[PDB]
Amino acid sequence: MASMTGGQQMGRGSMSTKAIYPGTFDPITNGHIDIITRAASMFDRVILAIAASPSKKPMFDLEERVALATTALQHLPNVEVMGFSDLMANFARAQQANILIRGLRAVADFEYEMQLAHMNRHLMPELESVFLMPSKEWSFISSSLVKEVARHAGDVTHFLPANVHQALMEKLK
Amino acid sequence: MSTKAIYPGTFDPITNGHIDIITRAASMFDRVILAIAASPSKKPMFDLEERVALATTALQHLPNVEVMGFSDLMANFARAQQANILIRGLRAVADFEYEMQLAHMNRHLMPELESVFLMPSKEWSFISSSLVKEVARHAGDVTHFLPANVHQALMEKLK
Repeated sequence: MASMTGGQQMGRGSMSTKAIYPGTFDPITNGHIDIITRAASMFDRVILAIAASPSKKPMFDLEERVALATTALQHLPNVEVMGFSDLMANFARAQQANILIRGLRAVADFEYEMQLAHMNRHLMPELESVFLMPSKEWSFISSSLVKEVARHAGDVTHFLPANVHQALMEKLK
Repeated sequence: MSTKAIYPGTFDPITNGHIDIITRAASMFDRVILAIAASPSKKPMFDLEERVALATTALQHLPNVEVMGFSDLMANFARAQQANILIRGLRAVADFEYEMQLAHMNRHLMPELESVFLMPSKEWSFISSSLVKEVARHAGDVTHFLPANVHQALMEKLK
């Protein structure tokens, strides 16, 4: 019925889904891999969007971050990895995505998450934020914590894919 | 291939906030069931039949949404309905805690079910069934927070 209407997103059944999952991923952990695996099971396509210029200087440069994640996720066919240097809402719009994936780890973050989601609604009304809890196995890990344990020689093999674990050891002398 | 999601709740009664969540969900999943708890441990104002009837009407305009009562383990229902997604609205910080606990248990009981969370639109961010009833019980205006069919039914229940 294209001669009459192109179609709206709401009230008319299911629509193609394309999600972005933004972060610094410095470096990508098993917790990140789980979140995107879950997301990619339920949406048509997923972009892991890696932040080029985080406020805090990252251990891995953008090129490195994008390379490690590309490797770690290459077994997911509906996933692509990209760097971006923009508001997450701008990137979503440029990428014609309609879903924004957020990992929801802690209570401390809930308010902040809701508030970002309100801002993103304001910026891009057609973008829906979707919140996944991390698996219990990855509930206490973060890029930051893994780096700091690794720095002081703790075992973090259980928390990273092999490519990332190797790149991390190289960074730490 | 197909996605089919359950949005469970007590829906006593369904509000504009619940309606917003399920509209958003039905745009992203092929099918959505509104799963209404038959026997909530605290007796509801509306019985199950009333809850289902109000919700059916409220959501009639959404083609890929079905409203159902259930009285079993959510994992058993999801399995019975061949659902692979569970939707929850996430309004309060207090809910997040409890919901994260149930989600973990649900992962133990049914690994193949993914739990997904939506935040309420800003408009609906402070409403709940419980609040709206409390306000309406003392004649406060709650026309803004309910669909007509539900509003009338609530007025009838209070008179």
